[PDB]
Amino acid sequence: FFRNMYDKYRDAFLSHLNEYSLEEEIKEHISKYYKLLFDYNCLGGKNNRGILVILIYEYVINSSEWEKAACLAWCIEILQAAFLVADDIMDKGEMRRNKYCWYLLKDVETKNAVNDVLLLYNSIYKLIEIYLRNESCYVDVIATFRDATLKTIIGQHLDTNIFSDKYSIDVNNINVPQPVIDINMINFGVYKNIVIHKTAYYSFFLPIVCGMLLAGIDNLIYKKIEDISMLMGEYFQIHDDYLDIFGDSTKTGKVSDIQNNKLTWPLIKTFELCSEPDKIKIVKNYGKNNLACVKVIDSLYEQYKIRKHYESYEKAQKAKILSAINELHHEGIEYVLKYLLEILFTG
Amino acid sequence: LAFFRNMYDKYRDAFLSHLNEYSLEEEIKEHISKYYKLLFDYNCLGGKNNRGILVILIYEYVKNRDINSSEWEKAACLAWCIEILQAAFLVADDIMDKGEMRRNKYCWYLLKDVETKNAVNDVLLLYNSIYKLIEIYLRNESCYVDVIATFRDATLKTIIGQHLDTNIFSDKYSDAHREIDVNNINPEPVIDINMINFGVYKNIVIHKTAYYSFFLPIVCGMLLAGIDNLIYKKIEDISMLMGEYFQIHDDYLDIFGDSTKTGKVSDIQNNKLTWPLIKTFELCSEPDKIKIVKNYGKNNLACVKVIDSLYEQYKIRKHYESYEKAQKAKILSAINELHHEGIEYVLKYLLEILFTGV
Ligand SMILES: CCCCCCCCOc1cccc(COc2ccc(S(=O)(=O)N3CCOCC3)cc2C(=O)O)c1
Ligand SMILES: CCCCCCCCOc1cccc(COc2ccc(S(=O)(=O)N3CCOCC3)cc2C(=O)O)c1
Repeated sequence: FFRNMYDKYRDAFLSHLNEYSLEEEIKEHISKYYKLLFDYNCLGGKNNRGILVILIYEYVINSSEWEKAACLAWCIEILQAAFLVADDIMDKGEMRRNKYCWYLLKDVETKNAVNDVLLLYNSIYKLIEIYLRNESCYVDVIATFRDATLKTIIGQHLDTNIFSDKYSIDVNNINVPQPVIDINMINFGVYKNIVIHKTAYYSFFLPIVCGMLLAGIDNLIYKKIEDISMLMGEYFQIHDDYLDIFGDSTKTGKVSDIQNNKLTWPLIKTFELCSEPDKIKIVKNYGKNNLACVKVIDSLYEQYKIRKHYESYEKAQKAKILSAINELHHEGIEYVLKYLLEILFTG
Repeated sequence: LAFFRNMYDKYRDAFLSHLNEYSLEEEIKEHISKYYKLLFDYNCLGGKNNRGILVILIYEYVKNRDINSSEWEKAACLAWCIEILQAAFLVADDIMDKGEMRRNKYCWYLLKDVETKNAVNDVLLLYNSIYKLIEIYLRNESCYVDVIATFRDATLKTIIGQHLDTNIFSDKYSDAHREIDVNNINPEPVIDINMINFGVYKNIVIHKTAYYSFFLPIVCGMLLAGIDNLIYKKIEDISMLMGEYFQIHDDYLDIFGDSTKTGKVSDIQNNKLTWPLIKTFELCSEPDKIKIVKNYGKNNLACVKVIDSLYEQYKIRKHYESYEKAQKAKILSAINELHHEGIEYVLKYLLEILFTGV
């Protein structure tokens, strides 16, 4: 029920900037721009990560305590915003949450979007200071945001570069630019490395740890939660990979993995199932901004019944996660994680 | 400078060691370490290192005292942390400003093995590495929290300064009555004569430069040395003056500087509010203001030449020499009123070596 406190946190941060030694008119331009940056990119999502903080906190309460908990929830949503803006610059996105990517806007462009990624990212730490500077968990909380972010950056790095010629640097080459798949990297082990780092830590481990830290939980439970977070991050990204091909942009709110030369679960599954001749077709057709090329890939995914293989992967993983959840021996958190698991795809 | 510079590898390796702890396949670990070693080396080294040196000197001279090797380790860590921050800012600035050369070599984002997509991700990595390093070295110090807060707050001011530098002439600031159009993705850029004044310039330049280049390094050194104290406000005022003095000289170099000497090649074609522009605008004739308006902020070399010829025509170079003398004196005047021999000594030496380093 933390949707109502958004304005407070936004305004707290905008107030900080408003204290700057700047002319009044300039300050007006600043608040106008940054009010839009926050609203445009922090709102519209399922808010799964934010809600997770609130639920964990509650199940591990006066209105002053909620203020801290909800601050941390919105801090994770602001992190999510920073990530999506950056991710859309990097992957040249078109749409995100059913509207134009921030960086594509003529009043914004790549140059502002880059600066804005940093602003959103830093605003998180200023908010945590404002609301949590006097909590004993303060240092641990900022360290958790920091470390999860580091993992995400490394995951994003691998996702971006896994098929590049440097993973198969020339500091004198600024002239000769071509995306190709590298068959050696088309396997589940590599994929899990990538997805766990890119997704699991900030989407699951972080929000859960925030709730627990603030609740006053060193304790061996933190390790168990790290392990469950990994299973969930993988479950989550594979489902994201599945929708990229077999979903409607109307539901996902975003437009392209194939033409973007991404290592995805459907590519890895197809690759392990298909004939040698189709391995050659994939190589020849993947990662090409060309209609005929992506259609070839689409057809292979249908040919090799990827829908069916996802349907049964989902079953096995959901059972493996439920089994890891039961071994936590904490009634409250177990409930939250089972609930999260149900609500994952819809919010 | 020698000691500080010899400590580089230690701090880089400590951060790389942290990434090497990640649960990744050995082969991936080796690609990671190779890429990131280069990111740090390429972008962290070859600067003047004024900001890092400033941490080291302030740390030492805040108070004549015995300082052991373990204490130095922590001061050199903070010194390299500000050099890493400078590395992050310059990779980002070169993306945003369409840089071509930085420190006499290709901008990181231009490398075909890197590109904008990696550079953006690399800005965030460099930036986050600072805090990991401060944790590795200072997490047990009482000033730990204050030190990360100072990095954070300086960075926030720098982002706002960069925002203004990039947008001061933009449609959204000029046409302040109209909201940002979130449905327009298909980019008409001109100066806004209303913004062409020293008042706006100082706002921009103090936020974009002064806080991270002077205030931050000094405050780091003093925090670490063990020092609410009302002196901070006086060092903040000195920093603002030093930041203005440093940025105006930078504006000078952008257009009158020798690229082989400065190591970089765009303010005019980027439509920036610069000191040379403000100075010409307040001295030139009416017809020349209309010429500035028509030619400024365009990529066409012939358009830039028009602006450059005006700066030659109005002897802007020489006006700079005059500003330099007056400002250096105003800064020395504020320094001598600080009443702290040790810090005054570092700042005076700083003032002397600003533009050449060392
Ligand atoms: C050069 C590349 C380096 C990049 C620099 C580091 C920053 C990139 O870090 C990365 C990495 C990968 C993806 C992303 C984002 O992709 C996502 C989109 C939607 C969702 S969602 O389902 O929650 N969805 C969206 C609305 O939220 C509610 C429902 C979740 C993610 C995710 O990140 O999990 C962000
Ligand atoms: C990481 C977060 C990204 C978002 C924050 C703003 C985006 C970056 O935009 C920003 C912002 C601030 C500064 C900058 C860079 O401007 C500078 C270039 C060189 C020098 S230098 O001659 O000393 N340099 C240092 C080493 O000596 C070699 C010469 C000084 C500055 C300065 O302006 O101080 C670019």
